[PDB]
Amino acid sequence: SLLTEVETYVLSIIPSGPLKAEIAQRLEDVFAGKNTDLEVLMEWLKTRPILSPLTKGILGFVFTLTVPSERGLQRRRFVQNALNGNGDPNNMDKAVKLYRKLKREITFHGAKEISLSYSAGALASCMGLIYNRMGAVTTEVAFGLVCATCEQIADSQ
Repeated sequence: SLLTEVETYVLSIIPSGPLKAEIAQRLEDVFAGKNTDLEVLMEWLKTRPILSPLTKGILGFVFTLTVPSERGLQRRRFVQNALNGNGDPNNMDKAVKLYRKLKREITFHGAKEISLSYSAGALASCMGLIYNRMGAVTTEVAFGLVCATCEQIADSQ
Protein backbone atom coordinates (compact mmCIF):
# COMPACT_ATOMS: atom_id res chain seq x y z
CA SER A 1 0.00 0.00 0.00
CA LEU A 2 1.57 3.22 -1.23
CA LEU A 3 -0.28 5.75 0.89
CA THR A 4 0.50 3.78 4.05
CA GLU A 5 4.20 4.07 3.18
CA VAL A 6 3.97 7.86 2.90
CA GLU A 7 2.01 8.08 6.15
CA THR A 8 4.51 5.92 8.08
CA TYR A 9 7.51 7.78 6.66
CA VAL A 10 6.02 11.20 7.35
CA LEU A 11 4.96 10.39 10.91
CA SER A 12 8.42 8.95 11.65
CA ILE A 13 10.00 12.40 11.66
CA ILE A 14 7.42 13.92 14.00
CA PRO A 15 8.30 13.69 17.70
CA SER A 16 5.77 12.01 20.01
CA GLY A 17 3.04 13.97 21.74
CA PRO A 18 -0.58 15.06 21.22
CA LEU A 19 0.38 17.14 18.18
CA LYS A 20 1.54 14.03 16.35
CA ALA A 21 -1.79 12.35 17.03
CA GLU A 22 -3.51 15.32 15.38
CA ILE A 23 -1.17 15.03 12.38
CA ALA A 24 -1.85 11.32 12.16
CA GLN A 25 -5.59 11.95 12.00
CA ARG A 26 -5.46 14.71 9.37
CA LEU A 27 -3.11 12.68 7.18
CA GLU A 28 -5.48 9.71 7.53
CA ASP A 29 -8.45 11.81 6.48
CA VAL A 30 -6.73 13.38 3.47
CA PHE A 31 -5.50 9.96 2.32
CA ALA A 32 -9.04 8.63 2.81
CA GLY A 33 -10.52 11.09 0.36
CA LYS A 34 -12.38 12.67 3.27
CA ASN A 35 -12.63 15.84 1.28
CA THR A 36 -10.43 18.55 2.81
CA ASP A 37 -9.73 22.26 2.22
CA LEU A 38 -6.06 22.98 1.44
CA GLU A 39 -6.40 26.61 2.55
CA VAL A 40 -7.67 25.54 6.01
CA LEU A 41 -5.13 22.73 6.49
CA MET A 42 -2.18 24.97 5.58
CA GLU A 43 -3.19 27.78 7.99
CA TRP A 44 -3.35 25.11 10.67
CA LEU A 45 0.10 23.73 9.75
CA LYS A 46 1.62 27.18 9.46
CA THR A 47 0.46 27.94 13.01
CA ARG A 48 1.44 24.79 14.93
CA PRO A 49 3.97 25.31 17.75
CA ILE A 50 6.94 22.99 18.21
CA LEU A 51 6.78 21.65 14.66
CA SER A 52 10.09 22.16 12.88
CA PRO A 53 9.75 24.43 9.81
CA LEU A 54 11.15 21.63 7.67
CA THR A 55 8.46 19.17 8.87
CA LYS A 56 5.80 21.78 8.02
CA GLY A 57 7.32 22.14 4.58
CA ILE A 58 7.22 18.38 4.10
CA LEU A 59 3.60 18.21 5.29
CA GLY A 60 2.62 21.27 3.29
CA PHE A 61 4.18 19.65 0.26
CA VAL A 62 2.24 16.40 0.82
CA PHE A 63 -1.10 18.14 1.35
CA THR A 64 -0.46 20.12 -1.86
CA LEU A 65 0.24 16.91 -3.73
CA THR A 66 -2.87 15.05 -2.62
CA VAL A 67 -6.14 16.76 -1.82
CA PRO A 68 -5.42 19.19 -4.68
CA SER A 69 -8.64 21.01 -3.91
CA GLU A 70 -6.47 24.06 -4.62
CA ARG A 71 -8.51 26.16 -7.03
CA GLY A 72 -5.87 28.60 -8.24
CA LEU A 73 -4.24 28.58 -4.81
CA GLN A 74 -0.80 30.17 -4.68
CA ARG A 75 2.35 28.55 -3.30
CA ARG A 76 2.82 29.03 0.44
CA ARG A 77 5.97 31.02 1.17
CA PHE A 78 6.24 29.17 4.49
CA VAL A 79 6.55 25.90 2.54
CA GLN A 80 9.03 27.27 0.00
CA ASN A 81 11.32 28.70 2.66
CA ALA A 82 11.38 25.59 4.85
CA LEU A 83 12.08 23.51 1.76
CA ASN A 84 14.51 25.73 -0.11
CA GLY A 85 16.08 25.60 3.33
CA ASN A 86 16.86 29.19 2.43
CA GLY A 87 20.49 29.16 1.34
CA ASP A 88 23.26 26.56 1.04
CA PRO A 89 25.22 26.39 -2.23
CA ASN A 90 26.31 22.91 -3.30
CA ASN A 91 23.40 20.86 -1.87
CA MET A 92 21.23 22.93 -4.23
CA ASP A 93 23.53 21.68 -6.98
CA LYS A 94 22.77 18.09 -6.07
CA ALA A 95 19.09 19.02 -5.88
CA VAL A 96 19.09 20.14 -9.50
CA LYS A 97 20.72 16.90 -10.63
CA LEU A 98 18.15 14.83 -8.73
CA TYR A 99 15.37 16.95 -10.19
CA ARG A 100 16.70 15.95 -13.61
CA LYS A 101 16.56 12.25 -12.79
CA LEU A 102 13.12 12.36 -11.26
CA LYS A 103 11.77 14.03 -14.40
CA ARG A 104 12.52 10.79 -16.27
CA GLU A 105 10.70 8.68 -13.67
CA ILE A 106 7.00 7.82 -13.48
CA THR A 107 6.72 5.46 -10.52
CA PHE A 108 6.94 5.71 -6.74
CA HIS A 109 9.67 3.12 -6.18
CA GLY A 110 11.75 4.23 -9.12
CA ALA A 111 11.81 7.77 -7.79
CA LYS A 112 12.37 6.55 -4.23
CA GLU A 113 15.29 4.31 -5.18
CA ILE A 114 17.40 6.91 -6.97
CA SER A 115 16.49 9.57 -4.36
CA LEU A 116 17.94 7.53 -1.53
CA SER A 117 21.42 8.28 -2.95
CA TYR A 118 21.29 11.88 -1.73
CA SER A 119 21.39 13.47 1.72
CA ALA A 120 18.39 14.92 3.56
CA GLY A 121 19.57 18.44 2.81
CA ALA A 122 19.71 17.85 -0.94
CA LEU A 123 16.49 15.84 -0.93
CA ALA A 124 14.72 18.68 0.91
CA SER A 125 16.23 21.12 -1.54
CA CYS A 126 14.90 18.98 -4.39
CA MET A 127 11.42 18.96 -2.83
CA GLY A 128 11.66 22.75 -2.81
CA LEU A 129 12.46 22.67 -6.52
CA ILE A 130 9.45 20.47 -7.32
CA TYR A 131 7.23 22.63 -5.13
CA ASN A 132 7.92 25.56 -7.46
CA ARG A 133 6.52 23.46 -10.32
CA MET A 134 4.47 20.59 -8.91
CA GLY A 135 3.62 19.42 -12.43
CA ALA A 136 7.30 18.89 -13.22
CA VAL A 137 7.01 15.29 -12.11
CA THR A 138 4.25 12.72 -11.63
CA THR A 139 2.46 12.47 -8.30
CA GLU A 140 3.99 9.01 -7.71
CA VAL A 141 7.53 10.26 -8.25
CA ALA A 142 6.89 13.21 -5.89
CA PHE A 143 5.66 10.78 -3.24
CA GLY A 144 8.78 8.73 -3.72
CA LEU A 145 10.90 11.81 -3.05
CA VAL A 146 8.91 12.58 0.10
CA CYS A 147 9.59 9.19 1.71
CA ALA A 148 13.30 9.16 0.86
CA THR A 149 13.58 12.67 2.30
CA CYS A 150 11.82 11.45 5.44
CA GLU A 151 13.92 8.27 5.54
CA GLN A 152 17.20 10.22 5.39
CA ILE A 153 15.89 12.67 8.00
CA ALA A 154 14.83 10.09 10.59
CA ASP A 155 18.20 8.48 10.00
CA SER A 156 19.87 11.78 10.90
CA GLN A 157 18.53 11.40 14.43
